[PDB]
Amino acid sequence: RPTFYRQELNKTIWEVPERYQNLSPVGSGAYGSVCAAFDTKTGLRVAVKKLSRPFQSIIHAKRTYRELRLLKHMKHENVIGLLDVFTPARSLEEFNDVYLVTHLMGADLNNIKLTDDHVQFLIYQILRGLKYIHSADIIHRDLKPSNLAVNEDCELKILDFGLATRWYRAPEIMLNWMHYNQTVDIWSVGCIMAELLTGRTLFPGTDHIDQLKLILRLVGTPGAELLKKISSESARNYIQSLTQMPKMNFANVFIGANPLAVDLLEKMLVLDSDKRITAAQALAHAYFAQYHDPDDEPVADPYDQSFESRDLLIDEWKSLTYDEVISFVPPPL
Ligand SMILES: Clc1cc(-c2ccncc2)c(-c2ccc3ccccc3c2)nn1
Ligand SMILES: Fc1ccc(-c2n[nH]cc2-c2ccncc2)cc1
Ligand SMILES: [Zn+2]
Repeated sequence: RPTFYRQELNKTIWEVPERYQNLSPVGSGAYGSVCAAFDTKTGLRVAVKKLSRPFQSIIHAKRTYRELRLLKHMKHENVIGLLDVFTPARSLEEFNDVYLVTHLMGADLNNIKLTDDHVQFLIYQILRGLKYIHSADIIHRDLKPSNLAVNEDCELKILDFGLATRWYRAPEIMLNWMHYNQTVDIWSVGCIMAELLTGRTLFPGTDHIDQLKLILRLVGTPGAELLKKISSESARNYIQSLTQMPKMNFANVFIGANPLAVDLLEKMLVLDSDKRITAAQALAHAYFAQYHDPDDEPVADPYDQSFESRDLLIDEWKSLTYDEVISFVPPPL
């Protein structure tokens, strides 16, 4: 076992191995807290996340397990992965804190306007990561700029997969459709790409209602083919009761942008999710001709999510998480 040292940073106790030095607070979301640090063993800059109250309830315990399982499975250059995972606890009985470690990323996409060349590379990387994620039957569901880490080199990694946000959400979701597919993520990517090209949020709704109205203004109210797939009687009334609007001409709305970028946007921002382009198909779009390499856009190993339907005690989830910490084997340097 390694030697741990303790310190207090921002009213948070940090107890980690000696190998990680010079902890410095980066930010504190609700998920947990993060510090940048230096890993003496590898000479690398890393980010260490300390989970907040990981076993405070069934919800939290299952969430802690879900995140650890998912992070241990993601091995892709465009998806945040695990360099290490540890606990100061020496037994299950004492186990109450979880620490996750990954490569330190200097910024996010919100912190940029961009050349068409930079938009191509950044969206390319997002899709390449999504292809991998989607291949494992995982859906991100909350893609947005702040979930995309980027370094000075413009290398990008997707954070918080399968774990206003409303601005990047697919319409089927705030219609409360409970059978949405993986292309909910493609809608988000389309919102992101548009914003990188124009420098403006595409659909800055103030609430769920307004958000839908901004969306239909651009892509038009639903056609009869899409109307037939809506079961909710409520949803139909609301939708059919709206002032029917036509799909706008994207070449006009995004006038000045690379026509190839416009073509892709049109394929991503389709109201009917069954017609949206997939990540794999998007990667082969002529817009990414300079980066697309079919032999270097890998898929993931099968991912076992059966635990999602289990109803267990906090201690059972806690125990399962303990097991995942112990069985962890770091990736080759
Ligand atoms: Cl908004 C945000 C940023 C980071 C982060 C910041 C800087 N560099 C890398 C990540 C992590 C974060 C920080 C540390 C992590 C460690 C292991 C697994 C995931 C992790 C996620 N979460 N959320
Ligand atoms: F106004 C809209 C906006 C989006 C949709 C939609 N797109 N893909 C799936 C749906 C959908 C929404 C609600 N119920 C079934 C299907 C349907 C109507
Ligand atoms: Zn480089």
